Amino acid sequence: TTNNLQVTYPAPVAADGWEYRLISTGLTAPRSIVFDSTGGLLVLDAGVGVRRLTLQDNGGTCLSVTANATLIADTALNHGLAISADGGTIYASTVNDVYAYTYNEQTNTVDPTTRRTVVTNMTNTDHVTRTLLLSSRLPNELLVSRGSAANEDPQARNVTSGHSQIRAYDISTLPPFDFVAGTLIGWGLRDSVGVGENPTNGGIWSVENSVDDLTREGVDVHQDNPGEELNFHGILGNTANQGGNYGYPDCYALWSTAGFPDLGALEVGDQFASDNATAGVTDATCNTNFVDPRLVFQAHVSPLDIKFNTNGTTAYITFHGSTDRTTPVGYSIVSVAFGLNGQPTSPMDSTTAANNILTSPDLTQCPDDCFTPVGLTFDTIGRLFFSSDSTGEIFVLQQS
Ligand SMILES: *[C@@H]1O[C@H](CO)[C@@H](O[C@@H]2O[C@H](CO)[C@@H](O[C@@H]3O[C@H](CO)[C@@H](O)[C@H](O)[C@@H]3O)[C@H](O)[C@H]2NC(C)=O)[C@H](O)[C@H]1NC(C)=O
Ligand SMILES: *[C@@H]1O[C@H](CO)[C@@H](O[C@@H]2O[C@H](CO)[C@@H](O)[C@H](O)[C@H]2NC(C)=O)[C@H](O)[C@H]1NC(C)=O
Ligand SMILES: *[C@@H]1O[C@H](CO)[C@@H](O)[C@H](O)[C@H]1NC(C)=O
Ligand SMILES: *[C@@H]1O[C@H](CO)[C@@H](O)[C@H](O)[C@H]1NC(C)=O
Ligand SMILES: *[C@@H]1O[C@H](CO)[C@@H](O)[C@H](O)[C@H]1NC(C)=O
Ligand SMILES: [Ca+2]
Repeated sequence: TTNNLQVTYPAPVAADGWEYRLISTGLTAPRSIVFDSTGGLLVLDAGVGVRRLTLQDNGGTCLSVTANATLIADTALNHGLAISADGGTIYASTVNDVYAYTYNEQTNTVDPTTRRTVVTNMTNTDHVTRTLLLSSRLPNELLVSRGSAANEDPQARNVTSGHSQIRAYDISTLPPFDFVAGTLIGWGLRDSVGVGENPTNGGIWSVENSVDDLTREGVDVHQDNPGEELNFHGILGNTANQGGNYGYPDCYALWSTAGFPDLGALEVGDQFASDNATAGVTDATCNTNFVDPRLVFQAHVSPLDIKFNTNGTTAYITFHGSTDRTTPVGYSIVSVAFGLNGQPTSPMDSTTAANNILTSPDLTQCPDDCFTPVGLTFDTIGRLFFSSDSTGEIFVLQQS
């Protein structure tokens, strides 16, 4: 490599058979990342806009950033970033709007005047990120995620508010869509920041940042509950397993049974009534009217992205890390094994489905001396790249 970048905190530990390298540093707050057609890495640097890193590639993890330009300067862009399959359009989001920009791959420039607003009316308080995903199987379909306005948001009970949900938009048909004009992929999703497509079948998957301060029969159980969730939303362009309500704010998934008041026949993975559920809602109601997660993960690990490998055998998820637990959790990259039907190989009650790929050597140091993984992407040869927003870093990760 050109440069020898090193981390400034006790370094991530790779599982056996993996290796990594830090390749960019001094970014402000890097969120979503994607490759352009010319081998450049586009970085949604929150509060700055979209930056393009030029990389030199000597094979394996031997990559070096040789240059960087700001393609789009806009301080409102806070997370979401996508690029068309032909490479000629960039989509990026603010709290309120999803913009499309023409991207000139001959120059590697974007003319600001080319900006059009494709989706709008998304603004709300608290969860302000708007994850963008373009389908591979249906390349005209743009998915957009949008969280709650508060930890327990009552407007998430009203589907027309557009809070706590994922929408799909046919961009080929485009005066922006209104947020709630899109096909409904899911609602009752508090903050499903990570959304991905499994190539095995085009199955749509999201990962949930579930509720804080969880009380159960008035007892505080927030330390180990509720679960973070892997949720399944069917395939794009069909309604099976899609558009349902995944619980929030009425129902939450169970991670840890021990010391859980009013367990009943509840198992790991099953949802239960929130103490603050609307008048009438019970556990049976959670069981019959709301869509359960397909897997759960350790409470508060805070997943932010999910990406599958070319073959669909494995998904990789970023765990950005807990902020409210006495002993912190997350601060890792994990993988989840998937089968031929495009479902996880683990049962929905498993507590061991997340396999560690890259971890913080000592959780007691986090957040302050730990990476906080956010964005993931694959290059053309299957190498995995990821962002760490709080340390201003980009890493490459691969099997050795
Ligand atoms: C259901 O709704 C209730 C009511 O909003 C939520 O209760 C909140 O629980 C937290 C405990 O984590 C309370 O915070 C604490 O308040 C006391 C004062 O009594 C203070 O000494 C503590 O340091 C802490 O700030 C919070 O006040 C309470 N909120 C209220 C009464 O407004 C509960 O978390 C919700 N249940 C869920 C999300 O499962
Ligand atoms: C993007 O490019 C700029 C231009 O080279 C880099 O800015 C230099 O950064 C180093 C940081 O150690 C300074 O010593 C130089 O003075 C900077 N030069 C200028 C002209 O500002 C910047 O580091 C690059 N950023 C990333 C994230 O790669
Ligand atoms: C539902 O959502 C829309 C939000 O725009 C609003 O017009 C309506 O009054 C809301 N409340 C309901 C149906 O309870
Ligand atoms: C946003 O919603 C408001 C209603 O509050 C409406 O005036 C406006 O037409 C919407 N914008 C678009 C582009 O749909
Ligand atoms: C798919 O991807 C991974 C990485 O190449 C590999 O370990 C796995 O064996 C592959 N599966 C199939 C069915 O080819
Ligand atoms: Ca749920």
